[PDB]
Amino acid sequence: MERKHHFVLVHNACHGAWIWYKLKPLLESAGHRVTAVELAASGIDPRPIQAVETVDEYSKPLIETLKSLPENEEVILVGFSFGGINIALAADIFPAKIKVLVFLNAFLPDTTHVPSHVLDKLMEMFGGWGDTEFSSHETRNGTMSLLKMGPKFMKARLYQNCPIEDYELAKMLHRQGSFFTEDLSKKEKFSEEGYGSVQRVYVMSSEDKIIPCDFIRWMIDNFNVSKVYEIDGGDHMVMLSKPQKLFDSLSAIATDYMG
Amino acid sequence: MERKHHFVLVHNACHGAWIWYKLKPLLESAGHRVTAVELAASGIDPRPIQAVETVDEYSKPLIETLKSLPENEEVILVGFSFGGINIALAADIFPAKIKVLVFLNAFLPDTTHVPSHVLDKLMEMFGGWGDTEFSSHETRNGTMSLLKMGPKFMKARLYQNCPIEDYELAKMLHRQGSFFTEDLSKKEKFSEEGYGSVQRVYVMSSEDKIIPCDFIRWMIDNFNVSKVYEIDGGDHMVMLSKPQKLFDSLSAIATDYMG
Ligand SMILES: N#C[C@H](O)c1ccccc1
Ligand SMILES: N#C[C@H](O)c1ccccc1
Ligand SMILES: O=Cc1ccccc1
Repeated sequence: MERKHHFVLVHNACHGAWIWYKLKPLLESAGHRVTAVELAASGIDPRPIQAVETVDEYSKPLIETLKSLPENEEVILVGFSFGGINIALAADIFPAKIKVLVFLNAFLPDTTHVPSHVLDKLMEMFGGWGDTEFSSHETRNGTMSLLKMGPKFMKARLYQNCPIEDYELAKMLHRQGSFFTEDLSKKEKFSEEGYGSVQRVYVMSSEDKIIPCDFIRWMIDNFNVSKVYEIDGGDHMVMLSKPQKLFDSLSAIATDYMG
Repeated sequence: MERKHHFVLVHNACHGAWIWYKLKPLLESAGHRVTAVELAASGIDPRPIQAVETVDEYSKPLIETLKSLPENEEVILVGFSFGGINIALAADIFPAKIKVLVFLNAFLPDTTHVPSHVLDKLMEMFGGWGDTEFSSHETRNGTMSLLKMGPKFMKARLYQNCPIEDYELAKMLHRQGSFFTEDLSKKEKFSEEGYGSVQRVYVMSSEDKIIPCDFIRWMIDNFNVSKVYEIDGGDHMVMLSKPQKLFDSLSAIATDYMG
């Protein structure tokens, strides 16, 4: 038969590995292996976000997973939202362990501006945070900006096409997090030899109210991808609102990287 | 249109508030109110179980939920598995805040033997722990026994009638826990004037492979209930395998304590 892949799934800020609970079994039933990474201070990780002061600390469970893969094994690496930044850091360290990067309703950084550039661009134009709570934590690495989503903001901007059950689950599991924008703006730019040499594709939702089309076309313009895929009717949490259609996009990506 | 009630939902050891993610919108969409408590060192709670040495510290978030209710409000308090022990401790403190106790596939303690008695009896009787990992932690006041479920034991004994998604979700969220057996052996008997005075019913799953049919009959013989309800086809995690039939049971119980 056709050969399968190992997908490594990377969640977004304020969430954890649990968001993949629908997608993981569809991928395994089709014969693939799946590793749902849990980032620092996310999900049931024992650290509060105040103890994770840098984006390198945040990403470390991703680096470790790639480090421990046996030699010559390559993965399909999927990053969701802020997970786009994580997957790019990983790519600049272990480029040869990644078959293709999958930017899913994700931030897509480039190899020319500071790594915060696409975050900073969006933050300027963003619109309405609603009942979200902002705060600060002072560290030996400077001031960290934290946020915790409000439930009305979740309902209107992230979960608007999701079953009520998934909305209620997200309320019981989401945590205070950070986009690490200060730390990212001080970081060495992503390299051309690393991150820049890896294959990459972009999967977008049509009804994402966080990352508008508008903005995606701009990120892709600054930094091209091989291919773009579209999930009709998906909200931002597309693995919860349309998991079957996300499965179909990921199979088709798998089939293009058989070689 | 009848009186609606307020349901306080209390999860089992090694799990969290998340388990109620299907049941909560069923109850709310029929007019009821629902608070799903998260216990110490459970779900996304920032503490490890090592730091919660006693079943009073473990139960504190439940106790704070009842204390914050307005004057004269009463709840239907639902306690799943080890949550049966939690709801008993609460009923000994605030008997007048509880319309009825609902022991759902739960440990039902009595007012004659020490509070650890139904737990010690099950532990002598159960032969299918599987890949579950047991350990000790030494506190300033004695040994604290701990456990962490293994995935094969989860699938065989707790989740065997659940959709594969819900078993994947549990594997991403379950944590090391404790039954506090040593602490409960040292604790004073539950009282007649408090816990004993409160109305109680038992709701049981017809295919529970962890709390078997016979053990239930034994527990109810040490300590009578007003009424027993059965859910046909339920596994132990019946709010995940048969949420609509668990909804039907809890509406029937709300109809008997209408007022
Ligand atoms: N990264 C990421 C998430 O999609 C996210 C989390 C909180 C607020 C906006 C967006
Ligand atoms: N309490 C409780 C849970 O149902 C439970 C947790 C771990 C192992 C067996 C049973
Ligand atoms: O505004 C920045 C931003 C970053 C991540 C998710 C949503 C917004």
